[PDB]
Amino acid sequence: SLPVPGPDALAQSEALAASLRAEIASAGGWIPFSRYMERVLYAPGMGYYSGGAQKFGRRADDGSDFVTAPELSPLFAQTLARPVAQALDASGTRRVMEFGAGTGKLAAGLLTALAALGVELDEYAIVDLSGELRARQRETLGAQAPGLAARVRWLDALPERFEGVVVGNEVLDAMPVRLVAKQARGWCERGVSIDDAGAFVFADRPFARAEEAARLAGIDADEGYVTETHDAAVAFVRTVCAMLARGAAFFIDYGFPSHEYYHRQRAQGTLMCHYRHRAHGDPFVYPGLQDITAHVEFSAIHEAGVGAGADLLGYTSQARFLLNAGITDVLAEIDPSDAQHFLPAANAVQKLISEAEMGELFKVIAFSRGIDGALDAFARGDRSHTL
Ligand SMILES: Nc1ncnc2c1ncn2[C@@H]1O[C@H](CSCC[C@H](N)C(=O)O)[C@@H](O)[C@H]1O
Repeated sequence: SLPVPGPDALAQSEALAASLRAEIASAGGWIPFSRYMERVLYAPGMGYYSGGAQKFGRRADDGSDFVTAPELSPLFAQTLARPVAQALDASGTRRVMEFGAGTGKLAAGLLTALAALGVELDEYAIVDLSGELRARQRETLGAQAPGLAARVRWLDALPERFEGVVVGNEVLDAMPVRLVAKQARGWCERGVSIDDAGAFVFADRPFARAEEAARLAGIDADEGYVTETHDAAVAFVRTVCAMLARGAAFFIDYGFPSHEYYHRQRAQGTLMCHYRHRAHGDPFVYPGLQDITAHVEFSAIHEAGVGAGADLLGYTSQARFLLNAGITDVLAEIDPSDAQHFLPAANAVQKLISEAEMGELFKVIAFSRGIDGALDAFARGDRSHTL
């Protein structure tokens, strides 16, 4: 069912795989799933995300693996600019920092939409783990925001403090997770080993310490339940919120609060892989050539940000956030008689806000420091009390 990679791509994946087999052997034959993801997704040079921009796009026939809101439509960035601007104003700051900037479309769109709102930034900082997307980002910015691109900086390291607005779209979902599985007796960790034939397989091990099972005790799990823990995303949000001195941080991503994430019925968890616009469950397929994600558990994200000293600014579905922020007014700026522009825009809005598409599954959580009031983008249907 999955497309076969070309022979040159298979050679890269094979080299990654062979090194990882050797690593698992040297480790004693078992590694946590988080280390497996760390390698296949983020190995320097060889990881899926240590690579260029082809993976981002709209359709299989452009060579991409998955679509994201910035790739889908400029109306996403144009809408997001409204709460970003309000947060800059409320906090008295003048910089934006984006993590995981992809092709640069979100940055170019935010810059041009912020300018149209009368907001000039001192800096738009792009934070990626390595530098392989810098050339495509520069190209996008030159093509789509030519008179504003000069304000962009690609950081090699985070500042100790930051005053401004942080953005990350589909960044939290991409972070390594550990897998846990319910036994007859308590819970264990599901990791990765290598079978007799040299294939990657799941394999279970006990936890080293009892705190580890006790944090899962509240899950109403039957034997066989398997789900994900999200320490990496928690650590990242703490880093962001400890760095933030004044301003806000917005994370847009698919997921749920804890009571929904770890619901009795969600017994297979949320782990999914994306390859050439096919979603499937096998993270051992073509290592380095496909993504592996889990949904975001927003209660733990909330606790992470607030625990590092930030305030919760809001939490709601992407539909409510974008509607509150003015996406319907953004669409109304386009003349309905201009069919070439209007129909694709209306279609993308539908995808961004419909519960059958992105609108309910995707959520937006925000943190702040030095913001006393509420953002308009959270003024209706905020779900903070459910976290
Ligand atoms: N700790 C971290 N800091 C910066 N980027 C990270 C990160 N962890 C993961 N990422 C990056 O986040 C990206 C997720 S893919 C989504 C890309 C883009 N925001 C879009 O919507 O189109 C990847 O490029 C991955 O390398």
